[PDB]
Amino acid sequence: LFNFAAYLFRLNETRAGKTAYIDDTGSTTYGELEERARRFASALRTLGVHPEERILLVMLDTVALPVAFLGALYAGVVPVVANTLLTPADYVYMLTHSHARAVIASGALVQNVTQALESAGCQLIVSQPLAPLFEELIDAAAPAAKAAATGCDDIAFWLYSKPKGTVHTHANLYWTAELYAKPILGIAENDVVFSAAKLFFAYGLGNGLTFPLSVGATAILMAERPTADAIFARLVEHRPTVFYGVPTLYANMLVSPNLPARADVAIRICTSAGEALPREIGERFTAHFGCEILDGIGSTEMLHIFLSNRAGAVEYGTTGRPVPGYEIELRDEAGHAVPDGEVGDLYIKGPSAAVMYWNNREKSRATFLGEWIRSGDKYCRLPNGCYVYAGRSDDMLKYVSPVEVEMVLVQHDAVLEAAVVGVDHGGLVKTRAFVVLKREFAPSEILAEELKAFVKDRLAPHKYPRDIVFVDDLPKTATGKIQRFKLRE
Repeated sequence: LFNFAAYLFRLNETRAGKTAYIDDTGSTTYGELEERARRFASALRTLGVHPEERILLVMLDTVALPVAFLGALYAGVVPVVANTLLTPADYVYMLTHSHARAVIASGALVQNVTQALESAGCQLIVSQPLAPLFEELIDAAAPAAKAAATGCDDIAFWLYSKPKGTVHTHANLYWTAELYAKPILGIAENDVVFSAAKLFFAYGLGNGLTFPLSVGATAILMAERPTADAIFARLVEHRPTVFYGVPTLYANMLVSPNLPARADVAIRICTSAGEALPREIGERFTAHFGCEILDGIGSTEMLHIFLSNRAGAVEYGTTGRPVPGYEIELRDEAGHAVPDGEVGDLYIKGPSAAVMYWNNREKSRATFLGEWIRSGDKYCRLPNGCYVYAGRSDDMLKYVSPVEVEMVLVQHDAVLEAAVVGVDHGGLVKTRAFVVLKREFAPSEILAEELKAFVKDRLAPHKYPRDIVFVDDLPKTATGKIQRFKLRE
């Protein structure tokens, strides 16, 4: 009745010859994407992996990953798409928790994944971007004749949110393309899209797979780490019309001596998620490039963006409005309504909500509240209806939004990026700002004092940071999120 891979294959039957993917080694057409995926569905059956059993993907951003993911979906096998920058012990946990029957690993990750497997019938398959080779297994297979007999509400894949196995359906993919990508982003057949966010991050999964494939667009994939220069290369070479980033990437792009000219690129719309986008970055980016960045929030639990700025109605500094098809509510600790201007807990209702966390009743019952998901984010609503992010519940200072303070700090000309956390020095919690300075500025007690004064002049007295620590970089997840817990510890 419904299989997301089979659905895409049918959608794109008329454009078999159009390039679907460009990556570091070449181009792959829609025809080839379907062929190689359906052959991989056969290879899985031949390897003994049944429908509903999980495979673990530890794969770089190459056409192999969408082949593996879509080939698994067509087989009814449940791919679990993993972060590629984790430790062997991290992978041990994912292998054991997922009960993965096979793990497909990029050549560069083979050592970590092999080590993980040795601490334990999971089979290793190796993708080149002695174990069986992914490409060889697919070559040896015939394309599977029919998709598994799945429906809209059948479990299709997991992403990790110990990490929590976040369980998604076939329909959840479809809803993200239908509610967010088409209406908000305006993604179209003739687009060429490029996500700096990797396919293992929910954000990147939609950006570089769900969305372009849903409309017959072309997607650019990149295996290497997303530095400003690596990003610039694909922006210029393949002239994508859509680029998807995160605030730390935009910040560092803007200060690069290598920043491409307006005429060197073709971007018509950009997105940003993960952390909130500072007003000045959006303004300066649009001044230089001519296109807007749409700041949006999504989550692994909601599979993509559910609250976003809209093209032509950008309110830089806010997360915009609910994406139509999604409802959001703010509640206080007691579950009562939140007056505008106050910070409350975000709850989300929409049709892309995950089913559960796998093998975890306590966290599932605390998060998946029937029609509503408890997000873990803190939000405020303005007079004009726009939502403003206060930070994660865990990062709140005590009553103070770390984000409100960070957004003020980065307005100072010396500051490239900032994180604001509460640090307990026995046994008093003090507000501390960690500041990355622009290259033209040197760290000093004078400058630290100037920055404190800068914030004190702009916010209520209980908000300004008590210490400023100058750092070369902030600690960040692979995904570009700031690890404020590290700064606290």
